[PDB]
Amino acid sequence: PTIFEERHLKYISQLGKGNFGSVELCRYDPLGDNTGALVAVKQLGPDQQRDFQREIQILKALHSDFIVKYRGVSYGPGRQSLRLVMEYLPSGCLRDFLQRHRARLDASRLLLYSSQICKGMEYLGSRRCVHRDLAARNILVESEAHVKIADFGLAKLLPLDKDYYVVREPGQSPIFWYAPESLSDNIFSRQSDVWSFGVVLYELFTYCDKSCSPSAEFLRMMDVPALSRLLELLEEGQRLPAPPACPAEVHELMKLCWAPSPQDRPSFSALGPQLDMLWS
Ligand SMILES: *CCC(=O)Nc1cccc(-c2ncnc3[nH]ccc23)c1
Repeated sequence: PTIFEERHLKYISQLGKGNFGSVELCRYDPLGDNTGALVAVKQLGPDQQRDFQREIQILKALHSDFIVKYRGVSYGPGRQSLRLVMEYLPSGCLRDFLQRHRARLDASRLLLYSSQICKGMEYLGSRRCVHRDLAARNILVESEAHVKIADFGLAKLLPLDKDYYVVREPGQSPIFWYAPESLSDNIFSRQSDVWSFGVVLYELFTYCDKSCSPSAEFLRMMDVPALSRLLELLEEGQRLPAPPACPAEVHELMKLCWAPSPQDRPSFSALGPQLDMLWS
């Protein structure tokens, strides 16, 4: 079941490109008659090949309604799985779903999305997994009221005696989703995933509008390099403003996810009942 034959994997479209690899829309068509199920296939480098096998084993060990379903692999020279096969969600990434259907998604609908992302993250933390690229662009839409965490290319497992990990090479994702410890020291933990969540929370309560986006807004508040400016601003006490018509209660939780000390930050298991008291 988990061994999908590449010959039966028929190319449809490019789903995306991010963090060295690419995701393609394929049809797993063993009958060769265009009736088979659609699946999302990821493919990629020496440390890149160790990082693909890392992504595969992590996702394969993840079993949640709020994490993209792993379907299996399409093997190659090894021991070395040529490609990773995931479930396909035709609604796609939450960022463009938000933009496409905003006139229809209200506060209640956004809190349910928040609480679902939250339980997914609480689960990932339980597996000792730190996502490191939690953004609305990396959240998928299963149905109108069901979202899932995706893109585990930069995900890492935490050692049993360690609750944080330091990355050698700099960040390549948009800088605005990182915590001040990730920016200044490349330190990552479930606490740096919590900072990122409050940014996802900001994203939901803007419907990912490009004009007031995390990138567009720092651009206004900001010779000094653009990374050191955000470091300067965040350490001083500056934060993204309350999104247009955002409830005062949702915004306060955003600023707590944005506590400057990472130990002070609320956990995901702590975030959930608070998002669940605001209903849906
Ligand atoms: C909306 C922009 C974006 O990031 N789209 C994106 C990139 C890569 C893959 C997907 C994708 N779409 C649908 N089902 C998927 N399953 C796994 C990954 C999927 C979307």
